[PDB]
Amino acid sequence: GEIEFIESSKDAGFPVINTPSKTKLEPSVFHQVFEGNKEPAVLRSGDPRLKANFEEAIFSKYIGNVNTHVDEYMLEAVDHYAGQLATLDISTEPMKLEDAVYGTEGLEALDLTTSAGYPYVALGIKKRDILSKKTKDLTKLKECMDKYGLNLPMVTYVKDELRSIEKVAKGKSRLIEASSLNDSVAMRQTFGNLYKTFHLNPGVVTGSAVGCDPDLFWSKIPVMLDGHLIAFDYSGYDASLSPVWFACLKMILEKLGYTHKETNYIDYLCNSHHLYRDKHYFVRGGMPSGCSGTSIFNSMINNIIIRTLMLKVYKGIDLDQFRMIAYGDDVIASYPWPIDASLLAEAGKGYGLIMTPADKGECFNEVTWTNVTFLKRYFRADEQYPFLVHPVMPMKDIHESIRWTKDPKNTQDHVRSLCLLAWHNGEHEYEEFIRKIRSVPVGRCLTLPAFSTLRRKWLDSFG
RNA sequence: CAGGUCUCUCGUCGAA
RNA sequence: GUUCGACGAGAGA
Ligand SMILES: [Mg+2]
Repeated sequence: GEIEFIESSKDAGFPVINTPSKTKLEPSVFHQVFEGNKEPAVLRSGDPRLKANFEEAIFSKYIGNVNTHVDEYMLEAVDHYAGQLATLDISTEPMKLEDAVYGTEGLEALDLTTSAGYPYVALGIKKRDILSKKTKDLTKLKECMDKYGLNLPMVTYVKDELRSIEKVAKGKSRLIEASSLNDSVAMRQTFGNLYKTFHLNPGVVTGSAVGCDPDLFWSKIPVMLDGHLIAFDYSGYDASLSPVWFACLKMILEKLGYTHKETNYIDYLCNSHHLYRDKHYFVRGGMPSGCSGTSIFNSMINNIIIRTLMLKVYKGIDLDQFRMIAYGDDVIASYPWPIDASLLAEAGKGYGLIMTPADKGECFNEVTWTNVTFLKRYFRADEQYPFLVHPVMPMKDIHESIRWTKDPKNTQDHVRSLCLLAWHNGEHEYEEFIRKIRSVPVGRCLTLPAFSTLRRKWLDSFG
């Protein structure tokens, strides 16, 4: 991913965008009860906490592009993954407009809670001014799409979230790319059935975890990944993708039955157009996180990428024994014979990908069921029923969440949600967590689920 | 007044 | 207590 050109939005016939400068995150009543290393991400150039240039920091992810062609490794990779997806019977027929907007099995309706993007954001128009779930009206929508058309610039916002102290100082905040309502709809029309099929089939045939429920899915993963484990991290995956990977995606979509008309949509992903504050800029390469389908297309590409690197590095290898599950850039995999991830990373580098040891380790170590994570969660066999596996989110990450709030009105819901994450750590850890919550006046006012209840509900989930 | 795509889950409500 | 629907929150990518 690379920024090709920047101009003033005025020059390009676009208004300056009002972009929020202040966090919603405030310290909670629990801020001093627990330890934590994270604060709200820098959102503006005049943050007291900066030790670096902010705008320089947030755009540094566009590391550049490699200019290479779709080589023989990619081709075989695409053919192999296309071979799996053919079993699923993905329809390339457009999704009915009502389903695409207001939801159908395997595909939830648009989010009317979120901004409608350009041009609406500068017209003072909201998604709910245009759509309504109670009524399912398409009238007003078709009119806005005919009026403003397709391929609108995406609007860049800084993501309001917790980040480590280090990333605060270095101004390393994350960016999101708001997709225009029109383009979201158009995307969902064209690729909705693929979206649905993926959401209905998390596992090793889609090669995707999108649509999984970790409480249930974790027990299935070791059965599907029965070989020697493969795992590693990427740095700035999305922004690091060079156009050649998008060429790969277009090719696999074609093998699924898609027409050049439809794979043309990917061109507007790869070669994208953005508004940030008062600037209009064009990016070549990079998945613009926030466009419709970012999760699924990122996962599909991840599936191409890993196969490619395997075939490049181990010439001769049999992919039919290979298994992988991606969520965007997050990946867990297995092969019956050992694989040196550090070599895959070196091949990665040549393709413009930055691959590091899993979970920010500093050497590419053996990946074990003991130390492998996925969706920030460890794997732990139940002591009683060893075929059931606990998704174990680190108490320290749970601690980071509880120390902040965007609205103390939500304290009950917030803490209860964390309890459903925490209990998988064990009765002892849970109770300690419950105690510290009760060690403070607001804590003693909350209704908190008992361990035994959580365990019972979970066990019941498998019946 | 402004802050994406999505998945899962919890909670409140409410219809047969 | 199921299934379904609308709202809010949390987490993950
Ligand atoms: Mg990972």
